[PDB]
Amino acid sequence: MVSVITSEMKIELRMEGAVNGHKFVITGKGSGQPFEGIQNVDLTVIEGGPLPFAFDILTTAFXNRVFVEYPEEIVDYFKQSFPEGYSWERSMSYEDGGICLATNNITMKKDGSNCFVNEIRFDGVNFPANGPVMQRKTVKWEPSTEKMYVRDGVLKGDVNMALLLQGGGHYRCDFRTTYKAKKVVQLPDYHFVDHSMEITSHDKDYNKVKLYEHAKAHSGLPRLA
Amino acid sequence: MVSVITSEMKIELRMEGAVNGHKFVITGKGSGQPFEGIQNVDLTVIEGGPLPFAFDILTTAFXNRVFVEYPEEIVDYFKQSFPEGYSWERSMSYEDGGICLATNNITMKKDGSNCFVNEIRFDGVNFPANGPVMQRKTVKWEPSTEKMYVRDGVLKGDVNMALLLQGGGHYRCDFRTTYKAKKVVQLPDYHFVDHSMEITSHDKDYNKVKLYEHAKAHSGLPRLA
Ligand code: NA
Ligand code: NA
Repeated sequence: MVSVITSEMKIELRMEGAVNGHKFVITGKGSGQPFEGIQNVDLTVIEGGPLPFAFDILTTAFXNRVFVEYPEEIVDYFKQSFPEGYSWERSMSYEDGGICLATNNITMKKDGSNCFVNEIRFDGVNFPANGPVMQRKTVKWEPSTEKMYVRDGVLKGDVNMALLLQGGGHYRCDFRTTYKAKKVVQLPDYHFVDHSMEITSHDKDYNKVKLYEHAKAHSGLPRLA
Repeated sequence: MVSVITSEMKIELRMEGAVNGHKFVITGKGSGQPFEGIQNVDLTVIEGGPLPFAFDILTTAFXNRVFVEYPEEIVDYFKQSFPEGYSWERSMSYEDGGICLATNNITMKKDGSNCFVNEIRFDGVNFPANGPVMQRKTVKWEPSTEKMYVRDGVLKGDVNMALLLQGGGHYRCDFRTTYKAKKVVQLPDYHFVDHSMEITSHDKDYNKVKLYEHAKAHSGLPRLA
């Protein structure tokens, strides 16, 4: 089918949400290279700053699976979905009972430009007052490998995530995402997407945050050594 | 420190367990190449055959993390632990509420030979009568990437697993393992172990099953494309 993805594409986003009842609004602008699976975004907290929780819990909601280097042999559910786009829904379950849900509706900017528009909602509850999220003791998310599999004509992606904590040790979170193209696209076989996402720059209270992600799809380890 | 691992090592195992109250005993003999991360095992059900449940649920308990190609830059918790050895404990939680727990105590054969002895216990409950486990509708486990991280001076490994089902679709299971060396060893930083395990031969009722696994450790996707 016909793809409208180009090598250099812009990003605009707006996230509205609440974590333990604390409301916030964050906007962002960036750019990426969909075929190389790399992207950058500059974020600004416009309401609710200074955030009382670890900024790291929000970052995977900001940096869209269109920014993944998919090899020719693996069906690319994401790049096929444009210009109409796709949406995603995710649950992020932390080992201490804290839980976040997020959604993103990803479409093209109405002016016809090479720009993805992201409408994000983010909500979190049951974070303990003395946990690493509320005490802001996280350093970064480790790299990860998301497992992609078709279910009910849509694509699911599950990933074991871990936040490295200040002073050592990790804080685990299980992600379950459901991706839904806005038109019929070819469905992929079971596959993997390796990710490496990091905050590359931030101000003291995380009102200004710069994010970078590199992601690449694969079919796992071949049986022969 | 001093490693006693050699390029060709033998395997002997005995699993005793129960799934939905059905008791069974299975023994196995095999061989592997620890540095190449590949191994084979020939299994025989000696009690409880024909098994009424999918043989696939047992296979990751049989095909020992010593059979992983660890690069020099990543600390190998497993190879350091010998000759004393190590044990593991695992929970395997299926999306339909079925759950299995397994343990393996891994030591060297008492005759001084280059042979790993595995004492395995396996227990499963709450599998629905019409699910793919009790109806034996599984095809294989997909390849996977296990996430390794230190916790309380021991090593944990978590992995999103999926059984491909007869007729298509996947049946998800979350593994949580805790590995415990029988002596002080150097602890690794956060890392990954890709696995690809498959039944290469079996008889009609799975009383005789041949298993092969290839596993290789890594540190995830580098940030630069
Ligand atoms: Na070989
Ligand atoms: Na680059």
